[PDB]
Amino acid sequence: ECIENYAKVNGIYIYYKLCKAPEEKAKLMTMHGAPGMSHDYLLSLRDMTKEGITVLFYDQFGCGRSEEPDQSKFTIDYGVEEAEALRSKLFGNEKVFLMGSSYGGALALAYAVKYQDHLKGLIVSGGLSSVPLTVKEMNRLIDELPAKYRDAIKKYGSSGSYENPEYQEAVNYFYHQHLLRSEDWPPEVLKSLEYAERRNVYRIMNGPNEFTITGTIKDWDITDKISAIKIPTLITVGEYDEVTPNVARVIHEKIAGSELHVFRDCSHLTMWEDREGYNKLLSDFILKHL
Repeated sequence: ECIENYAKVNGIYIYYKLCKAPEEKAKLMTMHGAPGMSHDYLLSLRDMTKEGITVLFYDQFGCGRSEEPDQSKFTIDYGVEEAEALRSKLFGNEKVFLMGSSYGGALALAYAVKYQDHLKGLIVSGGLSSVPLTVKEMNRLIDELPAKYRDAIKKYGSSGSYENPEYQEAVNYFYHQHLLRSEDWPPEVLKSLEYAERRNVYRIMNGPNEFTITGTIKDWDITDKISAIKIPTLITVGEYDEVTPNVARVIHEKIAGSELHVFRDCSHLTMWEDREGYNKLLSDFILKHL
């Protein structure tokens, strides 16, 4: 069991779990992202503590166990200031590594652009620098789905009938194909998904589901700013990832010296489909840049 607490960061109380390693060779901060509205689905990275890598988990504002601030603060920029306040409060002036998953990756990209001086490295897994590009790419995935499921999405989706039984069925199929492929969904994942359908941030910022984005960040795009990131960067993405490897390619091209890895047979939550290989790829990256 790691250390858990409820600290006041940037105005509201945030929950965090710091899993220290016997020998702290490095510190790693993690940022979850939709559809997973909590750190729970990222606990599989706890294994790295055996490589001398301390891992910090926490629930961002309005998510998981953390309290919800005002709606006017449901922005990526706000999330950036929150992360910096937490990092400083726990590690002071120590430079740490930052890993981001899904929309947490987009958050990690925004953070790096303004605070890269506090990072020794950046890790983006299934992340993105543009929402419009992510939505465009996810629309292609829909058309690649078998007729039955594809027609359910387009039909009931065009009228906003998200409660439709066949619509819900297609969504489940889509996720089991681009979220967590050929694998038994672990409790950690079900927990993070449950938080999404319970809180408000998801619906407000994102929308009904992954391929149906209508929230306040549907226009978010810092592709013309990530080139300013000049630190060792690792980018991972799955072959069948809901956030296509074409989206990752864009990030890989704006960030000089970045490394791109496309995991075959895997999707979005690659840390559960290839737990050993994933953790081994990240730890090796971390240990090479102390």
